[PDB]
Amino acid sequence: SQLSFTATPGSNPNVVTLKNTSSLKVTWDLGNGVTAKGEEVVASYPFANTYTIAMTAYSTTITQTITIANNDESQIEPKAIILAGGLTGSKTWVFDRAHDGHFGVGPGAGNPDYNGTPSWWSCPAEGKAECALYENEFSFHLDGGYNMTWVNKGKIYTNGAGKDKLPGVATVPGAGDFDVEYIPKEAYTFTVDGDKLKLSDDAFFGHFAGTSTYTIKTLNENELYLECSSAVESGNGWWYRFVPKK
Repeated sequence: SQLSFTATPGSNPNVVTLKNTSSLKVTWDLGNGVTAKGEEVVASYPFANTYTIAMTAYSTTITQTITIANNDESQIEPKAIILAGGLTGSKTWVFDRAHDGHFGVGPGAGNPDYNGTPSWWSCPAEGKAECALYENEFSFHLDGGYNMTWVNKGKIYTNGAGKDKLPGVATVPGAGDFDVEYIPKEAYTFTVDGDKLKLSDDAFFGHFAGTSTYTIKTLNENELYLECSSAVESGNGWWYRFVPKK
């Protein structure tokens, strides 16, 4: 009955001022992974969501929930906004199957022979139609965080070195190498840090090479061009080109 605080959204409503207003002469859980200590502290929430704020007088903790209405572009990775197609909604990316060079292998970035291209083999248009590769679709959405949805028809594409690290049944499709049964989790996250794109929960872009780390070579509203360093074949690099679905 003595403890109270105000949670006051600022001119930027994603930045909220927490003020102890208690009838006494104070620490904080801001509900975003940040804690603070002081009579008056500021909380920043990049992502629209509901959060719980806890004020602990030191120890009788009191709480409030707050609703942040909209994503704050000023606090969100620019590349994440391109991947999601905006601050709201979702954007699905698919292999650029209709053009040459959408999938390829060459000396990777730690290889002395690295030339920045898939110089060993570059997939011509439709070259991997007869396998599970193109069935793998990736949607990005900023609905509470850096969120990804991975859809497939129950298989991924890989080679011998890759299939040896996966538990699912392997089949040899028309395109050769291996489809492996591999069902994505229902929800993933990702991080972008400079040109480094990391997927959560050991995810990969439909082709398995034992890594969840990608180097973004090109990213705009029409194109995502990725390098990958194989963790299953030392010094092999992979290239992938994704374009928006439909």
